[PDB]
Amino acid sequence: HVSLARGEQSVKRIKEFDPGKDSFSVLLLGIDAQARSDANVLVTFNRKEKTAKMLSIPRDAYVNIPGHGYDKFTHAHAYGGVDLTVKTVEEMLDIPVDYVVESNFTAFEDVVNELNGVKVTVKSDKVIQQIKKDTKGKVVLQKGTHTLDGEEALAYVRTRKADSDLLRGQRQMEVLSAIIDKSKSLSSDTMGQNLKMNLSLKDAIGLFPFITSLKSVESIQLTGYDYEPAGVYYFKLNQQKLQEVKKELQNDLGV
Ligand SMILES: CC(=O)N[C@@H]1[C@H](O[C@H]2[C@H](O)[C@@H](NC(C)=O)[C@@H](OP(=O)(O)OP(=O)(O)OC/C=C(/C)CC/C=C(/C)CC/C=C(/C)CC/C=C(\C)CC/C=C(\C)CCC=C(C)C)O[C@@H]2CO)O[C@H](CO)[C@@H](O)[C@@H]1O
Ligand SMILES: [Cl-]
Ligand SMILES: [Mg+2]
Repeated sequence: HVSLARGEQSVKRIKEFDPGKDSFSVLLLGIDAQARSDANVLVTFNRKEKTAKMLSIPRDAYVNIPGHGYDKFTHAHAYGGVDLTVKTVEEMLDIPVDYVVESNFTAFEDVVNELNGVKVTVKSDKVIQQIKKDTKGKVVLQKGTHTLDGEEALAYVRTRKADSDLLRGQRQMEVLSAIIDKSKSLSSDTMGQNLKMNLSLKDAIGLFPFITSLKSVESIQLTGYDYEPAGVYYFKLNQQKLQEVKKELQNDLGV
């Protein structure tokens, strides 16, 4: 239960925040343990409409890191940890980031296994083959609809050599929505040191009924083009798509 430097609620919110009645956002960061945040997924929950929209932020996105200038998005966590990542997201999308969850491999695997695996419909032989290479044959997935365990799901959300980081972000949002779906079919705290978030376990349980009864789940994608001036790769964002995304998330959050 880490406390954000910003204080009580997001500085982007104009009115007082009511976590039980207001639409809210959650930033999910996956750490590859010096440790780096290679997974970056923002989920915005529209309370009134009972909808959630997932957005993967390309780790190479060319964005302003407050106090550091334009750089790769993932460098915000490297420079200033979770606090600076939250600030970078709020400036980039001009929306409040209400909650943040930081996870390493172990928390992810334990969560998946606690849910008795997550359902994924694997469809690409190239993805299957690259995961085999990634894991030196420890993880061998099958095409079709199957339940993956923690080790299999982790390799699935990590692979990328067969296909860009944007396809990896789509595999992350795919697995995230499968985790939510599998938590629906549950009965009714050893993850410490592996899962850090800015709210208590109690407050998290309070949101579970709402999160597990959404009418729709959608994925959003920030489009762009490669920007490689001097041997450093950035992903410049399409400013029209960025604005459309900002408007959609602002409207979803009531701002
Ligand atoms: C040069 C160098 O320094 N080294 C070299 C080489 O390095 C390679 C990598 O090998 C190479 N890797 C690969 C695979 O291809 C690639 O690097 P990479 O892309 O950085 O990936 P990597 O670090 O492996 O794994 C990490 C990738 C990730 C994507 C992060 C995953 C972490 C997670 C935690 C899972 C996230 C999953 C999600 C679905 C997202 C959202 C959910 C969560 C975040 C968590 C929990 C959520 C909960 C509980 C529920 C709450 C729900 C609500 C609140 C609503 O490239 C490198 C460079 O060429 O390594 C060799 C030895 O191995 C060395 O000899 C070499 O010198
Ligand atoms: Cl696939
Ligand atoms: Mg990494």
